[PDB]
Amino acid sequence: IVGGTASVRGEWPWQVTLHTTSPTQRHLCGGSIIGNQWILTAAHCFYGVESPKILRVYSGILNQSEIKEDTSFFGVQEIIIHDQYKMAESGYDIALLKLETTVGYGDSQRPICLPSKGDRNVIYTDCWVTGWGYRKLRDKIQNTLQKAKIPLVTNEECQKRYRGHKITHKMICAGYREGGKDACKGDSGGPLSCKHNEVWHLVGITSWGEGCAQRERPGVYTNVVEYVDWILEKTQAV
Ligand SMILES: COC(=O)Nc1ccc2c(c1)NC(=O)[C@H](C)CCC[C@H](N1CCC(c3c(F)ccc(Cl)c3F)=CC1=O)c1cc-2ccn1
Repeated sequence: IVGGTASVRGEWPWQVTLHTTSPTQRHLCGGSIIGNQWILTAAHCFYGVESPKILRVYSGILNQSEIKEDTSFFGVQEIIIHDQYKMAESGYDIALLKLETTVGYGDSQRPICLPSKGDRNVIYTDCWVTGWGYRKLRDKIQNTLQKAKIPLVTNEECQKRYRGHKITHKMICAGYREGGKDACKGDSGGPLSCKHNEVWHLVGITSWGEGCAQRERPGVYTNVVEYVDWILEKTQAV
């Protein structure tokens, strides 16, 4: 996260850190708890991931230093990537991780509500992007989970900012015209969480942008409300 500040423990209890153990263990991407065996994240996170066996999901983490060999984690049973996904810039950048065991909810780890299909017309004015990503173009994964408040940008304005791309209604953009605050490397797959009527909703999934926090280059997020039926199809299968 560029231009953010340290989060307080328990502030974003749906936020997870997804680690890979191959070739060595490291943070790969962010993700959000949406159900007791389900993590919602970005499809592009899994480029070259040949098996869910190399993955570890850590919940209730503020600092990456809380993670050692003896730290508990959730194994991944299945990686579900949207069938239309080709690359982040073309959309459908969404994936589900089915966990091997159930998450016990508490004050350190609990799910975030998905947006309502009836709330496609609501205007979110209190949106935040979180993660352990870079704070600048050439940096490293941060120890402390960072947060930054960012305004949503209309599809029309985001399209003007990305001349050679097609910004679809399955994408949602966020950023300041002057830049300064944005997601960066290591934040992808994490949430864009918006508070509406005292309830937090998972509005976006950190997906891509041209560089980080540049003037007139908003962050591009998977527009979660457009995938609510896809999520339910995969998580509520008979
Ligand atoms: C010590 O352990 C490490 O060092 N780990 C480490 C280090 C670096 C990386 C990664 C892990 N993970 C990856 O490689 C995976 C496979 C994801 C690949 C894409 C990812 N991006 C690109 C787009 C993006 C973005 C933006 F820039 C602006 C705005 C918005 Cl909305 C965005 F979504 C954010 C972002 O996280 C990214 C992560 C890394 C390296 C390069 N890119």
